[PDB]
Formats: sequence, structure tokens, C-alpha cells
Amino acid sequence: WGYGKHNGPEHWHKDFPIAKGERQSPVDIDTHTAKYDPSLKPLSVSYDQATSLRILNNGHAFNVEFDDSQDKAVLKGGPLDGTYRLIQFHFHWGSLDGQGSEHTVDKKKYAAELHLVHWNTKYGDFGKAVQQPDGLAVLGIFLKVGSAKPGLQKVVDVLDSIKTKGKSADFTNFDPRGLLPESLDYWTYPGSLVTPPLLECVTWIVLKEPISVSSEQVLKFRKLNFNGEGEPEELMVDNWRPAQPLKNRQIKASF
Ligand SMILES: [Zn+2]
Repeated sequence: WGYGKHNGPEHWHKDFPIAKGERQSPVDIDTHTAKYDPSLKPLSVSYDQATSLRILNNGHAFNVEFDDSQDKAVLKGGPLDGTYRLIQFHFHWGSLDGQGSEHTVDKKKYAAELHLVHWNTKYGDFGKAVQQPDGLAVLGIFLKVGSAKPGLQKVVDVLDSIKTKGKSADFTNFDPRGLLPESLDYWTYPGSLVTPPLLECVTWIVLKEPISVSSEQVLKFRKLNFNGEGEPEELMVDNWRPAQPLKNRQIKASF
């Protein structure tokens, strides 16, 4: 599985039948169809005590991992019930500024998309959570090309060290609060992971307001390799999946 012509998203179903399930992600968010739900509570992002450990290239993206042995970085409120712990955050981008996001807004595609992954602590470990319908909460943030995101530079600068698959590097004292937009207005629907196993255990929280990054920032992302060290170089670009059918599900808005 990958994003190539032969192992791309159109092929995942072979291996992962759930690929053509009822609550697959990503999706196109029709803003005219989204339902304003007044019963929706404000998001509660507590990341002041966040502990980042490292960054690694897993061959499909680069993940910044956090210490989730305690309620240090959590997400609550909104459409959620109980506390969700931050375990990792990563991105999805394109070969061009014209594509890269997972989710689309009225068919519009962004440069990239940030996923902050949290797991329902009632289930004890990530592993068990991914086996429940209310197992995960993923915070989705759109990235547009414009002005630099100061808070993102610490990450861009470390990319050289994890160019190939299986590389990792210590990445302590990184504050995720620097990647958040000003407003926390969101869209929410019941979905799945956007990559295999594509388990349907995610509660998506898509922020309305995108953050901007400079052309130079996103460009460094495109210098990554899907391949392992000493193998033919395959640039890590377009690690996104085509939008899926909403199939009855309803997209709710907090605004
Ligand atoms: Zn993702």
C-alpha cells in the first residue's frame, strides 16, 4: 500500500475491504448542506503540558509523537464525550499548491492538511481505541500558501534528518499550540482513518479557518522520500486519498 499508480488508494480495498464501507473518510464538506447544530459545545484544547518526544518518517508521512502516558495534551468538549489524548500529529500534502488536503470544502483543495490524533482514554491504549466507534478524535487543519508559520519552522528544519523511511530524531519541547488557527469553529462527522487499516473509529473535527504557510515551508515537505535509505528515490508528495461518499451521514457545524 502506498500512493503510487500500482499501490495507490484505488487498490487499498483489496487488502482493506473496509475501504468501501459506510463511514469512510475523507469527504467533501458541502457548506450549504452542513447542519448548524446549536447543541454543539465549544472545543476544549489543553496542550500547555504537552510533551513531544520524537519525529519519524514511517514511509507514508512524518509523525511527531507525544508522551500519552498521562493526560498532558488532551481534547474534550465539542461533539466528544470524555477525554481524548494526543498521541501524534502529521500532515498530507501535494506535489503542487493546488492539491494535498484530504478533506475539501465545497470541492476546494488546500495545499495540505494537519491531523492531530487523539484517543479516548476510557479504552486504555491507542490499540484498543482504534477498535471502537468512538475510539479516535482527529483534529483536521487546512494549510494554505501565503505567509510563513513561525511555529512550524522547528519542524521544517528537522526534516533533513529524517529524509528516508525508518529514520527518526529526538524532537522534544515542541508546542503544538503554535499550529492552531485563531478560531476553533468546526465541522464534525463520523468517519475513518484516511490510511490503511482505514478503521471506522474516528470522530472528525475539521476547523473552518486554515493556517497559512510559506511556499518555502511546504517545499521542504516535498523533499521527503517514501523509500528507505539507499533505494531509488521516490519523493513523498500526494500522500492523500480521494474523497469518499458521505452515504447518508450528516456533517454538522458549530457555527
Ligand atoms: Zn492523517
